[PDB]
Amino acid sequence: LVPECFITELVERDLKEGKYAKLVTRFPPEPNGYLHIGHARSIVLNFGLAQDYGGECNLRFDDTNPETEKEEYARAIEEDVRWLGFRPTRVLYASDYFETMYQCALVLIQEGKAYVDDLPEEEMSELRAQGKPSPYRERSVEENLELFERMRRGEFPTGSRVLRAKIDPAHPNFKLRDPVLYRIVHAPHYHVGDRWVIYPMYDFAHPLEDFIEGVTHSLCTLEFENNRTVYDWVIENLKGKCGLPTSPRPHQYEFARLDLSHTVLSKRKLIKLVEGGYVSGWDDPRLPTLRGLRRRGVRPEAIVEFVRKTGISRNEAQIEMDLFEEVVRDDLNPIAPRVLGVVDPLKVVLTNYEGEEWIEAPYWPRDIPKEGTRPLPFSPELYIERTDFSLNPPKGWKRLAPGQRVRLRHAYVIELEDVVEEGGEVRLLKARIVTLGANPEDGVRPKGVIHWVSARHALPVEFRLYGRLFRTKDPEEGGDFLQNLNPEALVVKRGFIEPSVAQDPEDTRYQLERLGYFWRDPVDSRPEALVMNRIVPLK
Ligand SMILES: [Cl-]
Ligand SMILES: [Cl-]
Ligand SMILES: [Cl-]
Ligand SMILES: [Cl-]
Repeated sequence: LVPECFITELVERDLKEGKYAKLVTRFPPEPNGYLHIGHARSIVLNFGLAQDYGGECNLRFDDTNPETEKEEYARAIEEDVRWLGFRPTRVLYASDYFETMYQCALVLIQEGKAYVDDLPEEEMSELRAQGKPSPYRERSVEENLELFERMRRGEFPTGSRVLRAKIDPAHPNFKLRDPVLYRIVHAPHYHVGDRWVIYPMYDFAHPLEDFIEGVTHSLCTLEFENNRTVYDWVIENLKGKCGLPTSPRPHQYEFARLDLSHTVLSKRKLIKLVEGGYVSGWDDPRLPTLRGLRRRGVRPEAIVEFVRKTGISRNEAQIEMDLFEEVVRDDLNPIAPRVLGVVDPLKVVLTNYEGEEWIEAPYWPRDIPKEGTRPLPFSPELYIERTDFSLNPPKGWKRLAPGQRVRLRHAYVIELEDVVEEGGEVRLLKARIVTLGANPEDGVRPKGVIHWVSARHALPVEFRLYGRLFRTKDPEEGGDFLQNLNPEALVVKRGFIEPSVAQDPEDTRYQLERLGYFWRDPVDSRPEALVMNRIVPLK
């Protein structure tokens, strides 16, 4: 479930040489937000690798920051992983490892390898900048334990003091100039309540949670390539202590962040969109949250395929939204039954037809190896798209117009008799059936086929037409990102659909001919007042 990549090569070489008995990976998101389509890459990579190689993968909540983290985000994270179809071997919480990380810390302090620092942020980084040592650096092992302990009791306030690793303040690598191991927050944790007041930094917690769980390959994105030298440091200096293995050890590997055109994934901006009412909420289908894509109608299978199709590499190349949209169409093609709806309704009267009939109509075209039919009703009163009639039609006009006849899909051929106007625009069409299952006798075929419904049987529907969220490929770095929003991101139209849809399961996903793929919005739709999101348009 992962194409051969630079990683798949390296896992095989390790397993085959018995460096690790099993592959163990993890997906380790912070529970402070909802997952987007980017996180899908890490999900499929890390979980697929497990099943691909009969290994294990931990769903771990890297919950080291009490300010922002909430249990509902961790509920949601698991809902979104399981929804893409992956079965965590284990669901863990880094926070449940805090006692071990703390004890590890004590060991670093004992061994003259950490120290407590009183200087505030600004001065601390201006000294790093100068490669100078904090004056507090060379404190006695004793002094450090005593103050760390006071830190733990909560005697000092938020920010006031940290523990740093003593590596080298003048070090060629800036990340190694005594990085902060522990900070102070007087704030409760959603998982571990009010127990903790010192909390570890990412660069300390991650390797340790890695190590504790016996992760073998730790896969993360290229942002953390610079964080490798500190990761190694934690493991090497703590291996064999506090119940930890002496061997084997986890090793980090970086792959390329996904970057999707006409979309943004930077949490900061996503927050602006939501709180700004640019978007309705986090599961709004305009969003590339996994929440919103589920609601939009995209099948998890489409997302996993997309991720597998784009592959895994160091190719920072931004992916084009065409591509994603095309994998969705592709995914829906063989399983979305085809029906008729109208989105811009224009009424047509037939003067030479009376009564009703019901036409047997196939859900599936010649290409699809699925048979299946439905009763489709016809009457003297219909709606068509306003967009499929014209008084002044262009050269290649394949649709209805004052001379030109047209094929109602799965039914008769019609021609314009009369146009009825009001307010300088077109209000109704009077037309004439010519042809059911047969060409026109006189041989002048209709140049094209249009969809329709009987005004006499059609159900009303609120269609939500979702476009791409931005008109520019690179809103993320383009500068004015809100001035690049697409005003057609959502177009709400009130239309009609053939009544057959009422006898379907509510998660049925349709293609409405000549419009795109659609399904009932799972939140709002009610059978007595249908609401239908467009999943993706046609090509
Ligand atoms: Cl090693
Ligand atoms: Cl009648
Ligand atoms: Cl066909
Ligand atoms: Cl037809």
